[PDB]
Amino acid sequence: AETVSFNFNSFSEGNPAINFQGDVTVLSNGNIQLTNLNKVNSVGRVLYAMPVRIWSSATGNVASFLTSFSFEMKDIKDYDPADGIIFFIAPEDTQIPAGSIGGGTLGVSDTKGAGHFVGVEFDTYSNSEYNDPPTDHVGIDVNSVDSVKTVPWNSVSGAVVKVTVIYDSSTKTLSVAVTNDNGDITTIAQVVDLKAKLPERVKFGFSASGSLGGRQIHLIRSWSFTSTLITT
Amino acid sequence: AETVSFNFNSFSEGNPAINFQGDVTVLSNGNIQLTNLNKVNSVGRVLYAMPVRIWSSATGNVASFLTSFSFEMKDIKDYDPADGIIFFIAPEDTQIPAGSIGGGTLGVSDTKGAGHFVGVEFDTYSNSEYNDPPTDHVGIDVNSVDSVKTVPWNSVSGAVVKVTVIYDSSTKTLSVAVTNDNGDITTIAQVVDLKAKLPERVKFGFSASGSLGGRQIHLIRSWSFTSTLITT
Amino acid sequence: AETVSFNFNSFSEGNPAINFQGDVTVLSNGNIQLTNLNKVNSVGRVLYAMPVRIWSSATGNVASFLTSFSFEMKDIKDYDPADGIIFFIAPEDTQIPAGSIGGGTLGVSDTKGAGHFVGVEFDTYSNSEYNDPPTDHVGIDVNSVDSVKTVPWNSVSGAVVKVTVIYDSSTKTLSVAVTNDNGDITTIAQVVDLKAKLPERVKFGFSASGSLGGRQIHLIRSWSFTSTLITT
Amino acid sequence: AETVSFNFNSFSEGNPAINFQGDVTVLSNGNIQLTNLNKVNSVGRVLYAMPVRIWSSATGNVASFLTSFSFEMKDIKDYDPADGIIFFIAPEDTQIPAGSIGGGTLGVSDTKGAGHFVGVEFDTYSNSEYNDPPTDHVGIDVNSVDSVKTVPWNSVSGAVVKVTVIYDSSTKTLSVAVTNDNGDITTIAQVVDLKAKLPERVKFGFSASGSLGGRQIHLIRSWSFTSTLITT
Ligand SMILES: OC[C@H]1O[C@@H](O[C@H]2[C@H](O)[C@@H](O)[C@@H](O)O[C@@H]2CO)[C@H](O)[C@@H](O)[C@H]1O
Ligand SMILES: OC[C@H]1O[C@@H](O[C@H]2[C@H](O)[C@@H](O)[C@@H](O)O[C@@H]2CO)[C@H](O)[C@@H](O)[C@H]1O
Ligand SMILES: OC[C@H]1O[C@@H](O[C@H]2[C@H](O)[C@@H](O)[C@@H](O)O[C@@H]2CO)[C@H](O)[C@@H](O)[C@H]1O
Ligand SMILES: OC[C@H]1O[C@@H](O[C@H]2[C@H](O)[C@@H](O)[C@H](O)O[C@@H]2CO)[C@H](O)[C@@H](O)[C@H]1O
Ligand SMILES: [Ca+2]
Ligand SMILES: [Ca+2]
Ligand SMILES: [Ca+2]
Ligand SMILES: [Ca+2]
Ligand SMILES: [Mn+2]
Ligand SMILES: [Mn+2]
Ligand SMILES: [Mn+2]
Ligand SMILES: [Mn+2]
Repeated sequence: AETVSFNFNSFSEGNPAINFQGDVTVLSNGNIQLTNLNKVNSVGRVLYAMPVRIWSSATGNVASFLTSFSFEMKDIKDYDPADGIIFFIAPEDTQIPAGSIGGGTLGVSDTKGAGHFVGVEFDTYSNSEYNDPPTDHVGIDVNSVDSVKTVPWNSVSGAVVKVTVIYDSSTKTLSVAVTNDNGDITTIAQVVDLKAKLPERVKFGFSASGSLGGRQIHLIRSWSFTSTLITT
Repeated sequence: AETVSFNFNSFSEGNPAINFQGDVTVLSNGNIQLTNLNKVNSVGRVLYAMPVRIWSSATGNVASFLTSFSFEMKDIKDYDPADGIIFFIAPEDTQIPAGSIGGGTLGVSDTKGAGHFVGVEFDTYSNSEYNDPPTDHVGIDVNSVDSVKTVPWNSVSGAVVKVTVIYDSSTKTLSVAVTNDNGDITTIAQVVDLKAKLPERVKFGFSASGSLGGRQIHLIRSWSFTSTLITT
Repeated sequence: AETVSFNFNSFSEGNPAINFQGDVTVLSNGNIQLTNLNKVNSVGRVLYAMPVRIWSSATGNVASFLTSFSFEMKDIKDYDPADGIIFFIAPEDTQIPAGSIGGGTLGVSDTKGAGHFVGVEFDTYSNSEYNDPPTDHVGIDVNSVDSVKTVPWNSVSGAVVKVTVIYDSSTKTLSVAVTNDNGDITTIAQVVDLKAKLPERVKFGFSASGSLGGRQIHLIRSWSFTSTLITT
Repeated sequence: AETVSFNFNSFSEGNPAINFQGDVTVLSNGNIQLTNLNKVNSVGRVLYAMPVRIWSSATGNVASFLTSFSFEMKDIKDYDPADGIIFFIAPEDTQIPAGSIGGGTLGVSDTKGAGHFVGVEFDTYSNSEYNDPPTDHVGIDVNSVDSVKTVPWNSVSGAVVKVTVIYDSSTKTLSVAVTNDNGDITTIAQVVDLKAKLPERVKFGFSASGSLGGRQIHLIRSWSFTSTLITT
């Protein structure tokens, strides 16, 4: 079996295991702040430096993975709390879209909301142009921020949220369990064929964005990950 | 929302929140030993005392749940390491089958391998009579120990294993992630309609068993659980 | 070369290869519980029965050894988690100190903290009388629990910890690597001349203790050892 | 804390976590064969792809690490069993020396035996030009294959050898424990200041080589590694 696993309880600038793209900054408390509160259309992304091989063209096998992370979003004065965070999987050459308008593209798509990635978004602003539901929500995104499926959610300012994701290769099912501050859990699941949507080598990471009038604090506090590919 | 959540880092005899059935015993280190190494066809089960309402006949809603636990299985001299552990969900009136032969029934089914329950088994012995795969395995059981679906696995004597289970009401998908001792993960998922297979109120728990020649140490070390039912 | 090697994956009462002193007890899962949770100033020690010859008066050679073991410490209700575990090396006639107060003496020293032994301690309580650091710690002890050198550490209740110790005869260096639950490692090393501090024949083992208000579960799960003395 | 950890029970070609340099080849059984038996002055090296940050210029801290691996060396007909294997640490830009003569340079140094690296060698041939001891040996190399310190050893054809290395940042001590086939252990230790000999980011790996008349099978079977840097 081919296994990749890492665990981050705190991040630090200068660690070769992590890639920073955009307005990302590492706070003194070990947290990663994804966007810059003073920039228009800010965009920040963090990726695990080493590309992970999720499927083999030789065998035809796809990998299974278990990952969990916790984040925090907090409101700032005068600005609309937007736009959210997205945990994504993309090709190893992934870069912030050229001329990204930030906002509802979450730093992973173009103006139409199209891109090459698969991810789970924690959207805190309803962009009608992308057919966003009228409330905060969690959604599964396949090559577009126009979610394949969404579930109502509630973003609480200053609350630490915990997420657990499981991808079962056999069924090609991606299931998410979000544990809110008050104890309640929110789940969403969807069948996504990674082998057909992404290349053999990909990179995992987080991304967040803002606009001119919409800005808020987007923090990533911890992240653990394990993937196992059957090499036989 | 209707939520039930509990967390056990260690168990103790005399705690009204837990039900003991069969040869169960609570070790001094806080662990639960499911079977008696000196009894033929031993069977032990532990259940969470309070019944959980997984679905409402009024609304038609089914609950979602996130639960994780860790166990340990160790070999004893002269005996074949058998038969395994099973995390199950059954009616509130559930009791060890009358005249249970222990062994490959895992303490939840009759001689034919039939019973009323849904669970995830960590089977360490191949019972051909129940169509067991030729190797150790994890499997999804629906009213029978003749698994609906199985995946190869490897039980390591003395290794602490961690499991995470997510059930998404919407898709009715049960996904399992097993983190082995060496770091590799094993996953299995299957669509199971709880509302159609079980009654509104059920009880969750663990069960393990042995035979005459097959016995080993079955330990449950910790268990956390959270379920949320939409009451609207 | 003169070599002594053994490997214990589980312990059993009645095994002539092991010596039990004090409140030691062997659990049904094969683990050794060093202290009695119901006794004031409890003290328990386990020693390898056969004395090992660590140095020769004839040649002047000292032996080298490689040993690794894993333990677990868990909190009990109402009592302060104390006092810790110590892997020690002492004369073949070693016995629990007469009138031992348990507590911060770890079952190897008198009230002043003096004794005849060399060991590595995993101290979970700060005894100012022995100049303990303000936090949990690992330390090298030479004839006293007033550590020659210490390094900060963190004892996690219910966590299985793994330790690897290497003693290189040439440099007379004792190095320890502690692998915590979360993956991080803690190391400490110190030059200790065994030939000058201990007699030719010694015994290796573990020891743990408690007080009136301080008690917790001290478990030893496994232990392997190999020593080689150049006889030429 | 900043921690990097990985575990390889078997290797596979195509795994992005590993870098192959020279005549390296991955056998069907998952082993890595470092040299080509049919090439004159063959040289093969394998490196962990991700660079590890062993020290910080900001804080001044150096990391501690625990790593263990197992190898096998076997004789081939007509050729002298040479030259050996070396576990090394070098700058991230490390490449096989230009115009490497293989042989006694172990694929890490030039003709004079000089290079930029720190490593532990398992030398099976006495090169007088590098002041090699008259017997097989293990040695600590600092920027040269003219070992800073060596200890007698014995390479057994077809024997699986296990090695455990511990580097304690505080003392800057590198200690090695080699467990031979027959059970005896061999140890060697030496104080090496990584911060003064290597840059902040380095790569870890193995290397082996042969000559015209000296060739043998050099196999790497497994490798686990954990390093922890105090980021504070
Ligand atoms: O208001 C938050 C959202 O802003 C939208 O962009 C706004 C911009 O912030 C404001 O200055 C208004 O003038 O013009 C834009 C369109 O209304 C983003 O499109 C949306 O994604 C949120 O960030
Ligand atoms: O509190 C844990 C520590 O106890 C110390 O002994 C205590 C005793 O247990 C407590 O009940 C208090 O009454 O009296 C003693 C000291 O004031 C031990 O000395 C220390 O080693 C811990 O065990
Ligand atoms: O005999 C093993 C050693 O070979 C040395 O190279 C030899 C070469 O093998 C032989 O063909 C004759 O040509 O001369 C060379 C020098 O004696 C290597 O130098 C030595 O490192 C061993 O590999
Ligand atoms: O061997 C473990 C295995 O035993 C099967 O039952 C055995 C029984 O233990 C043995 O003593 C008897 O001689 O043969 C039986 C099989 O023919 C159980 O059925 C199986 O579940 C395991 O426990
Ligand atoms: Ca949106
Ligand atoms: Ca079975
Ligand atoms: Ca103390
Ligand atoms: Ca040589
Ligand atoms: Mn959205
Ligand atoms: Mn089965
Ligand atoms: Mn101490
Ligand atoms: Mn040499």
